[PDB]
Amino acid sequence: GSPDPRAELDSTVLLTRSLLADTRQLAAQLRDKFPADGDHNLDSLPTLPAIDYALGALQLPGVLTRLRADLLSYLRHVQWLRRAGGSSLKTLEPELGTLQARLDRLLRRLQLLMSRLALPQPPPDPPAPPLAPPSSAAGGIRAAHAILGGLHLTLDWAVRGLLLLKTRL
Repeated sequence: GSPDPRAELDSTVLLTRSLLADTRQLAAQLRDKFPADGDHNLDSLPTLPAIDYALGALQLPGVLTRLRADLLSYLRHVQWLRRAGGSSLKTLEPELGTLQARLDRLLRRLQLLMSRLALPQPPPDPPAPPLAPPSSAAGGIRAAHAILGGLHLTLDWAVRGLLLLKTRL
């Protein structure tokens, strides 16, 4: 019947938290295997979404639309990573592929949430060209740290924004 937005948000936030946990674990696996010099630029990829720290600005339709766009970008980068990452990354390949599948599940839940709540369809941003292969095996590892680190932050700030937004419904 008629949807309860608080329940729809709850189930969407819960699923987001699970993906956040998966991402946090995989980033830790990678860091444990490549401690290197500590940390590298999360800006090591200019093609990834920027992190939106501005809470209280956007409303629910806008927050959801931008999250959908961000997640689709992360899915593109994860798919790219699994293909051209190199031998160094294939020890993470099962977890990466499961992360990609759960990323798709969250995208579908967001699409369902927007349909159930009658929120106008997000305008499709034109398609970015294919991601070029990393210039080196090290470059692929740096890309993996940036992709997983950025996804974690995106999901963390989405949970925060959706919970503070639900507080007012």
